[PDB]
Amino acid sequence: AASLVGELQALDAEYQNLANQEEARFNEERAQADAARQALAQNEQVYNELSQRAQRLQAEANTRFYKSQYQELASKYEDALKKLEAEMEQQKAVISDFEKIQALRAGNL
Repeated sequence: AASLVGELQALDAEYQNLANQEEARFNEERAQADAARQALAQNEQVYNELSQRAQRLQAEANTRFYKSQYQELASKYEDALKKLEAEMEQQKAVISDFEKIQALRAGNL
């Protein structure tokens, strides 16, 4: 009886602490998704600009005296655009994961 009462109060302390940690962790993940959204919007513009640049370099490389170097620079841009793309995919998964838990939470009530 007296033990049961202490058990209940302990379980309530556990409940409260768990709810607070779940909530703090959700807010932390929200802050990371918000940061991913901004970084991704900025990477998408860099990608577009750089992709166009790289495409022009490789195309026009023949009207250039420094042909070898224009072909080289275009190739280096392509490599870097592959990495940029990889980074954007990760940002997208961070955002996607957050939207998924956000939706699961909204369905709780």
